[PDB]
Amino acid sequence: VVANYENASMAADYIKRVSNVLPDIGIICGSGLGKLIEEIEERKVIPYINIPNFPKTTVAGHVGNLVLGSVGGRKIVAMQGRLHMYEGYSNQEIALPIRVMKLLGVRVLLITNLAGGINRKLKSGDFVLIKGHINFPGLGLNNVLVGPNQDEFGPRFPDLSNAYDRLLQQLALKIAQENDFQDLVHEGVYAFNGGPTYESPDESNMLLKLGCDVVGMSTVPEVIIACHCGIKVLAVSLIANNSILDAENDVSINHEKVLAVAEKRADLLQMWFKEIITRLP
Amino acid sequence: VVANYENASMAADYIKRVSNVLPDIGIICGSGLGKLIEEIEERKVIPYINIPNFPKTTVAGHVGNLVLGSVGGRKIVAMQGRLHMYEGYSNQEIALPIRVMKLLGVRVLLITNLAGGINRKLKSGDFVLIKGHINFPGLGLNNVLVGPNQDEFGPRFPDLSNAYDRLLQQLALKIAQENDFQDLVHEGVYAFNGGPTYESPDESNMLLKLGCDVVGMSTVPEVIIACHCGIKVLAVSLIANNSILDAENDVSINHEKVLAVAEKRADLLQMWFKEIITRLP
Amino acid sequence: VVANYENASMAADYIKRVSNVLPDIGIICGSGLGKLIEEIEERKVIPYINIPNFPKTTVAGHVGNLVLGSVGGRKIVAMQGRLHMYEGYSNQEIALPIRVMKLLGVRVLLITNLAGGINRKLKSGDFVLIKGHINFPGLGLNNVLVGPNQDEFGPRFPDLSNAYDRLLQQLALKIAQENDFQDLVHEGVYAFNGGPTYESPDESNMLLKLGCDVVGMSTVPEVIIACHCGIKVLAVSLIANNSILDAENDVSINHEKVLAVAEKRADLLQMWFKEIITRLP
Ligand SMILES: Clc1ccc(C2=CSC3=NCCN23)cc1
Ligand SMILES: Clc1ccc(C2=CSC3=NCCN23)cc1
Ligand SMILES: Clc1ccc(C2=CSC3=NCCN23)cc1
Repeated sequence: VVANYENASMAADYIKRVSNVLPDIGIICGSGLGKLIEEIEERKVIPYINIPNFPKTTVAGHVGNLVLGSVGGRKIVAMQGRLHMYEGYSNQEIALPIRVMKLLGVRVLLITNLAGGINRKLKSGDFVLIKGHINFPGLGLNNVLVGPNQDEFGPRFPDLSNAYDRLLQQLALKIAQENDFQDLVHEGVYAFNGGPTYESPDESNMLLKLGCDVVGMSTVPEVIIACHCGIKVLAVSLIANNSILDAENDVSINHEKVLAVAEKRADLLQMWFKEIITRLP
Repeated sequence: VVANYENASMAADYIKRVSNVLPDIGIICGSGLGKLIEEIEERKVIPYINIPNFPKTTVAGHVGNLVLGSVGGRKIVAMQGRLHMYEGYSNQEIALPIRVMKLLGVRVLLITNLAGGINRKLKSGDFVLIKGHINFPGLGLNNVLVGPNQDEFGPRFPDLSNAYDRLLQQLALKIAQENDFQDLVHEGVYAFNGGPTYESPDESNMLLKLGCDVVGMSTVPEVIIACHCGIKVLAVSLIANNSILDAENDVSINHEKVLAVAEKRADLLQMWFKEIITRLP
Repeated sequence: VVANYENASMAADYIKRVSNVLPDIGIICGSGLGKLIEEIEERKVIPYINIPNFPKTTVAGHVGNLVLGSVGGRKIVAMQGRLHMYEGYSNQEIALPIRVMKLLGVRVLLITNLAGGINRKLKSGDFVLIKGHINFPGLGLNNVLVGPNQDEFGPRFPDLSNAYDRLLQQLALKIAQENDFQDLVHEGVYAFNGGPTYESPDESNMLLKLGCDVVGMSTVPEVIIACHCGIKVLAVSLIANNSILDAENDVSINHEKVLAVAEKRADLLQMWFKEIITRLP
């Protein structure tokens, strides 16, 4: 199924019939970072399998729901169960849920992910406000927009220079300062590694030479689809490890260590994003 | 349809029956840079849709013609309507028209494109004679030659060290000096960004570190297919903007600004390439 | 056909019925470097076309056999006729023979390849023990593991930091010292160029900046599939040329020069790997 105007419209019509919520804000949460979705007020849960034209996610399994409701007095829509390109999903499958958000009225998209640290200042448990990216799949002819352009949504050749909104970054930092955890918050450039193997030690050393601060396997495809159709983005990485220190010391990484860092920071991240939602313009 | 010897032969046979021209020179022109095609003498226009085994271009639409005729007393064939890989065309679709040129007798291919400047010496409106390239799709398993080798056309493992002919570069520069616009002409290395998003600010900074002078979304696939089958190439970029200055100043880019630069330089480029065609060995 | 547990099991069952060999060691040899396979004792030759679920290799042609038998008193299985991703084989086709090795009992995989030298210390005819890699296809969403994870074989997110076993590297070096050819043996980082074009002169200069020692078009996909399922790896490059010197001097390369270097070093490499097999733990 193509992520075109007709197919996105059919999905949006179903959601409006079931939900009664017109959301202004969309959220996509990283693994182990989804507690906020469970606290959405007056919520409505819509399994992806119920929605016309949503991608099929049964080969990978696990949860897959849209959740609509209220947080801090604002109307929101969340993806619970994220689609990643290393799983084999196509460009069209990644893009269709974001374009449905657009048709439902979303103007701001908030995103979190787990990432490896490249900048020497970064420690396990730190946060990075993403200010730009290096898209290795895009340079190499696997951009999420390869294919015919869907002109109803945006232009053939988008400019990404303002993909990461400056004022949203400033608001996130302001809340951290108000609550005395600004020492955990950095800004940086995110490198997209298609995955699913972690960056090798010598790949990490290369990324340090090229001016990357963090590296991960998500986020950039959704940012590009949002920017193409005029949705503002805030994206925050939680640092699982420093890959440069690990390379210099011959130390390993695994999904278990990543998820333990996620559990340590989950409650703070939930509170931070609730406050951002409450206050964003 | 595969870009093999039998399929290219059927297309070439049709063209020879309709056209009566055996061309020595092929041209592919960048967007807004096609005026020369409209001045071809004794011309014959052959829509792609009429030619056996030519790729289907109706999803993207717009013009798609082969034009044969004379320029400066030389016999030429032009592609009017270029195929780009960010549109979703396959390796085989890009390659078949160049291999048909080979079977028609083409020995030299002249190419223009619009590009972003990375080298700090480059200004909007400058020209760059391409002397080499950095092929990010090729390094990343999306080379135009991935697939079975078509042995009738060239070798399994081509060498690209002489893909950009030195004497053709010298002749282009000589004509610029004769007519007092050599101050606009540079030489440089072209980075292939698969696209269709413009290079991000942080991607531009990376390309500066890696020794690239210009960046764009075309040209390298056609150069590789031509080199594989023994066709000499001259490739010239028109600089739409300096992406490094734009990153340092927080300034944006769009297809409209690009096309305005193309209109400013269109007549000079037409005259330059007419003179190159007249004089090349 | 997917490289899953059921499909690999059917292939392994056929091989055990025909062969009577349970191998501990697997080998994959570079082009012109396969003499050792011809010296396997008490050997059994099984064409790929005879084995359930093995990939179809008739479009490319040439040899394609599994060979089982004894070398130096150890039980081995060799791939005679290597599958390369520049030929158009999919992720699943590359992976299935390595996963069949796993099910047959292989614990160690030995690999050779032909490569271009980037480090200035490297000369034609030198050997490089690979200690790490830079996987441009992997960074760019063409990793061999893109797709559903086959959980019976390994984890969703593998760590590659110990993909190249340290003790196997030490043993290879020890044998070279015992026989007075250690002056030919280096260690280094391997860059994977998807191919099939040789690295361009300006790509070679980029790889020098990024800390690569050698560049080639194979090996990394098989290393990743082996590491994912717990097989230890030794990988050795034979240097055909120095691509940096060739770029500075305007000198070319071709498959013929590569194969002449292979013929010069073939007998030494056969003797070296026979001794490694005899002595590895
Ligand atoms: Cl991350 C964060 C965000 C907000 C607070 C806070 C201090 S007072 C108060 N009334 C409701 C929220 N709130 C603390 C931490
Ligand atoms: Cl780009 C260019 C190329 C040629 C000329 C020129 C000066 S005299 C003359 N007779 C015909 C062409 N021609 C000027 C500019
Ligand atoms: Cl590459 C290599 C490997 C081994 C030797 C060697 C010296 S004595 C001896 N008995 C059998 C093998 N062998 C020489 C060269």
